[PDB]
Amino acid sequence: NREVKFRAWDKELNMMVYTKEQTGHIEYNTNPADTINIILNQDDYGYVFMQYTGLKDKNEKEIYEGDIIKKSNRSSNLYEIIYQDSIACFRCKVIKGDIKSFPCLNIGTVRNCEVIGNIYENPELLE
Amino acid sequence: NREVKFRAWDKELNMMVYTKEQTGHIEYNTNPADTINIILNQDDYGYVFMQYTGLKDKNEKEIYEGDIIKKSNRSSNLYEIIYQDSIACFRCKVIKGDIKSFPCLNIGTVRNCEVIGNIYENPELLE
Repeated sequence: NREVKFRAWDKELNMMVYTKEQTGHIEYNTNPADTINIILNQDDYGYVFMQYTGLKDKNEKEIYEGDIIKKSNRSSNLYEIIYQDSIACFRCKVIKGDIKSFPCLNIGTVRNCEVIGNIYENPELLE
Repeated sequence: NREVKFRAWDKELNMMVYTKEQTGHIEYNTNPADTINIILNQDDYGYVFMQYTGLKDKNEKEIYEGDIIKKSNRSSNLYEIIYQDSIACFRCKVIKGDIKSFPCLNIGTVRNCEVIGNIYENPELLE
């Protein structure tokens, strides 16, 4: 009942795919679960997969892995959404600059954040 | 580079699928990302999808959503692995009985846990 879904950055065409941005035809002779796994783990197809976190920002925008958010604070910081296996969580990684926050990523702490770009479509936000 | 993968409980055949337990043929006229999303969200196919957490138990067994673990403690408790959207995390939900733990789900806290069953293949562990 939780939404499980992904967006993809196509490294060949420099394009983010959510639904039908791109066309295709997939064919596999395996079950649904094995199919998802095969696709997710085909690195040479040139798609980078990013998972929807299950949280929405200040504006109802769905927050994905690889998103860059700001705390609608008047503050100078930028954060990157990362999944960290070792804490089995999505969390914020500081991109800029004062490295002091950012608490747990949760429904409370994102109530005043905004998605501003992501690490693929917005290199101007990087480093 | 983090492993993203799923297992599925087939509600029609009462069987857990990881790789080739089940056969099939999938066909879609869309891109990889849209394909994964379609499959994940087809409830009427009768697969319940469960995500790999990114953590392994005391024995190197990979921990999934829906797993039932014990703390290799001599303790009486059982926990269920759940994903909670609102904290964008996998966490333990107490199944039995003394409701007092269980800290964050992380590489430290599972170093002494063991996967014992899951909420589908092990109804004897439930409630």
